[PDB]
Amino acid sequence: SAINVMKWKTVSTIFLVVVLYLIIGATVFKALEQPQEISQRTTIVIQREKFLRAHPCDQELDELIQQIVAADNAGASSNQVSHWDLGSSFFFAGTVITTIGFGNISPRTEGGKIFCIIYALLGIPLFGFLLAGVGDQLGTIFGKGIAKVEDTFIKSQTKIRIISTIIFILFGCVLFVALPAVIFKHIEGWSALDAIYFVVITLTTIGFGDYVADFYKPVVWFWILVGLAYFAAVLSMIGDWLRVIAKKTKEAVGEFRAHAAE
Amino acid sequence: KTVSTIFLVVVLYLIIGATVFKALEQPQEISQRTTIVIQREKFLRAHPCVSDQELDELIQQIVAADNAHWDLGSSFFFAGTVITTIGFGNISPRTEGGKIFCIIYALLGIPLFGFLLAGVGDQLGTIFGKGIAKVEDTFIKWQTKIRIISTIIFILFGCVLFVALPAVIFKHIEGWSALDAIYFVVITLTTIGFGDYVAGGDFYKPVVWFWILVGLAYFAAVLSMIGDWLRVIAKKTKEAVGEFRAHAAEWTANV
Ligand SMILES: CCCCCCCCCCC
Ligand SMILES: CCCCCCCCCCC
Ligand SMILES: CCCCCCCC
Ligand SMILES: CCCCCCCC
Ligand SMILES: CCCCCCCC
Ligand SMILES: [K+]
Ligand SMILES: [K+]
Ligand SMILES: [K+]
Ligand SMILES: [K+]
Ligand SMILES: [K+]
Ligand SMILES: [K+]
Repeated sequence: SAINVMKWKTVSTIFLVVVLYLIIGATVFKALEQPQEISQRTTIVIQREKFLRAHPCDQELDELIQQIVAADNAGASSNQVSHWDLGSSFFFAGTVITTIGFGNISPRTEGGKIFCIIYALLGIPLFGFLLAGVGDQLGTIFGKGIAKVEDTFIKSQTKIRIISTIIFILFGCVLFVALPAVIFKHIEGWSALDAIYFVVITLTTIGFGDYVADFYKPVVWFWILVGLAYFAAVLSMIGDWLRVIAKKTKEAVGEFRAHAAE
Repeated sequence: KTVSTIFLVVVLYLIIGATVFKALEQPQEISQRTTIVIQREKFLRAHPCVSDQELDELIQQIVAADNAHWDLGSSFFFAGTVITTIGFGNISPRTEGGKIFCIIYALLGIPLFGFLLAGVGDQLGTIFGKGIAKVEDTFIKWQTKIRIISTIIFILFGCVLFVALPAVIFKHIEGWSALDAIYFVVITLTTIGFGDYVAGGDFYKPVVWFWILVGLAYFAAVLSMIGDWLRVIAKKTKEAVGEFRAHAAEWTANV
């Protein structure tokens, strides 16, 4: 089991890198959010006691808020709109098989949960075959257009790969990031950032849910379908970049430690 | 193409799924929402002063307080959700810089985490590789069919270690139900992560993330096996329709 140690060595080193990466990330987020956290939560204590002494008609303001936060975990106008309607249950399933899972709508029935479990364990693999085919299809659609555009530059075989990938990322980021984010900004009424924030969080299959988007809805899911293929390639390229940088900082430390002051 | 045929299958699968969910949830939806109109008027009637005009104001500000933790630890767990693409959403950035950082952090963290999980998976797959090699030879001197006893051992033990036991731990600790625990486990380790249940809602919180790390490797294999069985069944039903359509009409020749 020689290489098995040569592997465990290499997983452990990656482990500590990720732990570092998270610690670095952890520090940066709480440095960027905890100020806004306190400002928003002192201004909520202001609004509490502004509504208390302006209506002393009281432990039970609380027992309203508990019932409103109990109305949080399910979403004039005493008649509301339907979450689980003909359409939102389709989009819900779409989030389940794509592993996005925004959580804006989630099952509360015990049977719905059990169904959601079985639906995912079968839907996630099934969707993978679709996305794999959609990705393969799109990658070969590119393959034709890139083969056309490279021969017009073969005025070396090696540096034209780089112009190629830049064409790829540029176009894709126009088609799959810029344009649908603009459409969301103009429709969902988001900011220039919240749109691009939504696009990434969705197509990176993270899906927090803080932002979630009858011709509009289908184009969104189909966008998600093809965009997930796009970031699949994008994230895959970034993984290669990292391997390059990782094993070329590995040679650079081998440089230093052998030279180690001349 | 074969992609178009798969496309329509998924569409059909979603339509089937769509119908089943709204049949399972929209009843509870209305029951919960008529009993909220009851509670609204019950609080209007019963507080002549907290009148109609003093209530929606508040609810909008409370649902604006739904919009919103961030301590030494929760920001670590947040980053853990970002690189694992789980993203429960229970805590999400509100600063414009935090969002921009979250974007850059994910585009770099997601690939980085994949290498870890790939190594953790490879490591765990070879740890089983030893234990399974020892349990198969005891069934050989006793073979294409021993593969099947093997995978059943795999799924059983893994479901015990990675699903049953940590769900029980959550049920005692987070005070969940027998289902909500297993519901949480799947939704987390299938990297879906709705957020309706989160173990984060100091010995406990590290073991959870490390559990997630290794469990994600487990369902990675599980979902991968399920993909193969689908590929089998898809190809087995492809031959079966070729069976029917030729035999259908072996008969059609006879006139
Ligand atoms: C507490 C009961 C939980 C039942 C879960 C059954 C899951 C069946 C999975 C079939 C693929
Ligand atoms: C619930 C059992 C059926 C699972 C899906 C079957 C997929 C068949 C694919 C045909 C190409
Ligand atoms: C953010 C840089 C991490 C460097 C890790 C050091 C191990 C070579
Ligand atoms: C199992 C539900 C879908 C069945 C489709 C059969 C493939 C043509
Ligand atoms: C305004 C944000 C631009 C997107 C950041 C890209 C980081 C590589
Ligand atoms: K994934
Ligand atoms: K999610
Ligand atoms: K995910
Ligand atoms: K939320
Ligand atoms: K997710
Ligand atoms: K979520």
